[PDB]
Amino acid sequence: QYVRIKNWGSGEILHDTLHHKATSCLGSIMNPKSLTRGPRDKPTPLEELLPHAIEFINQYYGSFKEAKIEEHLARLEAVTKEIETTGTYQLTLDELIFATKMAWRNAPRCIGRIQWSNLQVFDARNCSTAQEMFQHICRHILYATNNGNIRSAITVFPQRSDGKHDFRLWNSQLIRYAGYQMPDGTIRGDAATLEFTQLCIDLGWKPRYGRFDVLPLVLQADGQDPEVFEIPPDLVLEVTMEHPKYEWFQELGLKWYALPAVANMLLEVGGLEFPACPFNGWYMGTEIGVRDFCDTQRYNILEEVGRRMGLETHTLASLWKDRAVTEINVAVLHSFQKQNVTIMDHHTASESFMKHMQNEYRARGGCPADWIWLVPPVSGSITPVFHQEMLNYVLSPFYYYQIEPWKTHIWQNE
Amino acid sequence: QYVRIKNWGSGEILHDTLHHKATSCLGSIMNPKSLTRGPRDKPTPLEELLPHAIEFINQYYGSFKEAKIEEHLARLEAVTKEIETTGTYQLTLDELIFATKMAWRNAPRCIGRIQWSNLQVFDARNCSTAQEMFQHICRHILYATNNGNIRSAITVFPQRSDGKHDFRLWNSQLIRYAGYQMPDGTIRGDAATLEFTQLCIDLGWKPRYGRFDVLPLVLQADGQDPEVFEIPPDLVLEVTMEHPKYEWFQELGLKWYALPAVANMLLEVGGLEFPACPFNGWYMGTEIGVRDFCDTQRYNILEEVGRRMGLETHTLASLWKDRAVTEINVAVLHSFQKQNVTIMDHHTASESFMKHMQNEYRARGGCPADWIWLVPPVSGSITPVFHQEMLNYVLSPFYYYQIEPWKTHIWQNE
Ligand code: HEM
Ligand code: HEM
Ligand SMILES: CN(C)CCCOc1cc(=O)sc2ccccc12
Ligand SMILES: CN(C)CCCOc1cc(=O)sc2ccccc12
Ligand SMILES: C[C@H](O)[C@H](O)C1=Nc2c(nc(N)[nH]c2=O)NC1
Ligand SMILES: C[C@H](O)[C@H](O)C1=Nc2c(nc(N)[nH]c2=O)NC1
Repeated sequence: QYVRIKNWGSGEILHDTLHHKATSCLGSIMNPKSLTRGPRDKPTPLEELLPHAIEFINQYYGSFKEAKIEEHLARLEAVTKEIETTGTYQLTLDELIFATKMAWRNAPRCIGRIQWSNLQVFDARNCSTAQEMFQHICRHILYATNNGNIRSAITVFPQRSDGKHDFRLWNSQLIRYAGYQMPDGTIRGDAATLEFTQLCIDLGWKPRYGRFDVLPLVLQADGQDPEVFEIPPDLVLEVTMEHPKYEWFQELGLKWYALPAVANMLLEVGGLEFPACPFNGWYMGTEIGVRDFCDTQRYNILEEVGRRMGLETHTLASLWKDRAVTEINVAVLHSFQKQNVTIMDHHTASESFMKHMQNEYRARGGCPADWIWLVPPVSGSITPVFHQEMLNYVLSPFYYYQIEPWKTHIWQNE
Repeated sequence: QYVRIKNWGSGEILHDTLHHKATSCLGSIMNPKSLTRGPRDKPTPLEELLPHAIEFINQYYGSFKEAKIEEHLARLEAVTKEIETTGTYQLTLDELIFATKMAWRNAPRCIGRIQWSNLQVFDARNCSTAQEMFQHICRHILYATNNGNIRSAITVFPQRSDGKHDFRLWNSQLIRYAGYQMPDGTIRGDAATLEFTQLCIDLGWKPRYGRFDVLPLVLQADGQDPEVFEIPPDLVLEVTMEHPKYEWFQELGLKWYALPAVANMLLEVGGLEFPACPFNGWYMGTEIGVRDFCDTQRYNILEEVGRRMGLETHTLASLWKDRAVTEINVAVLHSFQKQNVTIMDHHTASESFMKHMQNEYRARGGCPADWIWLVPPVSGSITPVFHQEMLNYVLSPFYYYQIEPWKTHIWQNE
């Protein structure tokens, strides 16, 4: 009865009663059950599956500028059969591509989507070993990175069966610095990854107690316990934070992984659901800039970039934070362009995302947009995606959230 | 079937089909019917009214740190009677206060609410003439302004009857510069008020064709045609825009009314609904700063504050707009503090709004917050009201939107 709500930054939580007295949405919540897809303990009710699959295959053969009628029907029967006999079914890799592409084309909270059109699909379906996974990942990371010239790709591990033979990597994202909470009340690297770093420690991985130490991809292949693997340094291409003016910057000791790749997130297509399918794209300055660097609950410089900025660090009204940040954002962006790593300032992004929509509507007359997310964390009213009214909605295929593996995991370790 | 959506800034509109294919919110829309209260042609179905009123009166006698049981019951019967006999009813002014206070306390999109506790109620109920209204307004404006030291207040005009004896002022807000769209494809003052300025012209008011000319409060008292009245200059206290450094600023020729007072907006309490009740509060820098000044669809300096800022006005990625704005915001704020007019930089606001909630939950365990609105148009992720999860909802009493009078108005002019 009491809709729980939490203030991220502070980690505070309160239960809302009063909403009951409503005259008769929870749009500002982060992980609504309305956007996930948890575990299972048995396959997928044919009645449910079968009609979905028909839908998909139908969507698929829809694309073509020229129709493959026969193949369409044919494929249709082909599947039903396949399904009726076994229940489950496999998509022709070609399908899986169009899947991932659309599932992205149908991401509600991603300004990126303007080039959903071209992504790299890594058919790791045949995968079968934890260590087999790992390798498959590095192939990705390495392909993705491309020595700074980032290329976005996704590697589809094997789908779901009984839901007890799940394939899952327990990581927020491919590369992400640890976050040891040091003795002296301090806290290193990244507090965000605070609970998880503990995990990797609890499963081996030795605490280099740094503050810019990359975390171990912890994977599980069929439903058995997960295993720790250290990402091969050679693969993690970073960028150092230096200002095109404030020389005192480098002294900050700031750098950041040049590759944003989400690990934990379920892909769902034709009634089929894949519990592991890391995908990457390149950064937008502000996440690095204002989010991990500035956000109070993350790295959190600002105050310092403020003091050494000379600014009125103690007269809030001064707009010093407004000053500081803007410089920090120019640094990050700067560094990147310099050390030759791909990136994109928000403005240019928003300008393009809009172009996407005009295309998307004139195209299929829709575009699942989540304003609360598609708006640059700073400079909102200046980026066009603010004066844009948008309604969002889950479609298909679609990338979903998932429950923290460690929460719902039958530890086969007996 | 086609949810229409418009991009403000550009004035573009598109109909969303695709949402139908939804797996099964419109939170980013501006004026949902879910937040209004249009016309009527007959009173209010006793069955509807009577139970509401009971609710209210009950809420009322609830407040007290010490209960007025007898008076409570008494008042209750008193009303029912009053209602059963006539249907309608009047709230003891004292009630109307607690009304307005709560109706505010229950504003979903206002960071202000942290001091809902003290507002000024102007009982203009007895009003009866257009000209009678006018005077009543100036009393407000004048009280509100207070020679810069702004004080927030509201003046409750007479309630609703048959819904054909509506009391309404056709104004976005008390003071607001005109917006003539000059011959030479130009556009002066404020394009926002473009359709309305035409109106006042169509009803008399002479076009001083300026670009900082205050508009005429156009009012209607009982349901008859509306009449034009020029706000007495002496009452409109403005502020000139000057930078605490960029001397070349004053050359911009920028100033802005120091008093934000919303005209058109219905107050609803105990089943009773008042179609006219202007209320004011003091500015938050960013609306003036980034919204009316910078917003592409408004005044729109930025580019110039950019060029004369020296900045890379042509290399979007430069973050020049990010630079420009921040200065503009310091100016506005600056001027104000200088010319001694009340104002408040967003940061300090957000810091307080949060304090409100912690209070509001610990108080009545709720707080109708609309994240999409309660977030400063610039510097979002830096203000705490971003990492705050919030669900919003219409309660009571409550200030509602209303249909543009000129749309639904039986022009008694025969
Ligand atoms: C054109 C390159 C891309 C850019 C610049 C980009 C940018 C972004 C940004 C800025 C966010 C929100 C950041 C956050 O708050 O975590 C986001 C979210 C997201 N993007 Fe992208 N993206 C790109 C490509 C892609 C691709 C190719 C996919 C799918 C294979 C994708 C899927 C997603 C998803 C699912 C989210 C939501 C993540 C979450 O809920 O945590 N993006 N993207
Ligand atoms: C502490 C002084 C106040 C401050 C600083 C303040 C500030 C604000 C701000 C920044 C907004 C959003 C601006 C926009 O986008 O138009 C807003 C909206 C609003 N405020 Fe306040 N406010 C104050 C007092 C009040 C009071 C006393 C009332 C009720 C008598 C009130 C009622 C509203 C309403 C109804 C809205 C929504 C307006 C709309 O939907 O256009 N505010 N306020
Ligand atoms: C997922 N999030 C909770 C954490 C990583 C930040 O995510 C991203 C930040 C960017 O700037 S670009 C991008 C592209 C594709 C996937 C993710 C991102
Ligand atoms: C209503 N809006 C469409 C137009 C006026 C802007 O509204 C306000 C801007 C501020 O900074 S403060 C404030 C206080 C009380 C009412 C309104 C405001
Ligand atoms: C609590 C609040 O909903 C949350 O902090 C939000 N996070 C994000 C957001 N938008 C983006 N793009 N990324 C976020 O992390 N909007 C709101
Ligand atoms: C289109 C978009 O919903 C609209 O421009 C928004 N306006 C506003 C907003 N928030 C505030 N405070 N004021 C606005 O005018 N959020 C979103």
